[PDB]
Amino acid sequence: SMNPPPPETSNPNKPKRQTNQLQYLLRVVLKTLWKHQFAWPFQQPVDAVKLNLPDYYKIIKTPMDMGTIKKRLENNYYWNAQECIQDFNTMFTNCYIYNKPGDDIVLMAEALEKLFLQKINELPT
Ligand SMILES: O=C(Nc1cc(-c2csc(=O)[nH]2)cc(S(=O)(=O)NC2CCCC2)c1)C1CC1
Repeated sequence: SMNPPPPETSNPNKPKRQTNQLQYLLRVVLKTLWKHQFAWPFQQPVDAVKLNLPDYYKIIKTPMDMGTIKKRLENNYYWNAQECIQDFNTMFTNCYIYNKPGDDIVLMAEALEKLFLQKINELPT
């Protein structure tokens, strides 16, 4: 397929954890970003067949999206907040990598990344 399987949202080999910061990442950070007007391209894995981006996964080797992040948070997949934050950063950087400066999709990611940074500036103790 043009599409690889989506990133795992569970892994029985990997230990689970719940922290105040991870709870906040789901309840506040993810769920607020999700409602932003520019969130829609990032709410699910890129479907290269649907979107006619046959080279997407030829270029992007560590795909990530907020649908996956949401499911990971719901499943207590992450060890800590930093691990989850890394997934958001991978999502943004993928967008900058696959596209180019000034593209509409990049303007969208830029705005979401700013809002994301505002929200993770302070996490609960
Ligand atoms: O996701 C959707 N559409 C969609 C997503 C992308 C995209 C997500 S991550 C990335 O790098 N690109 C891109 C497109 S596009 O080819 O049609 N370009 C558009 C997107 C915004 C500005 C130009 C579409 C719908 C939710 C499933």
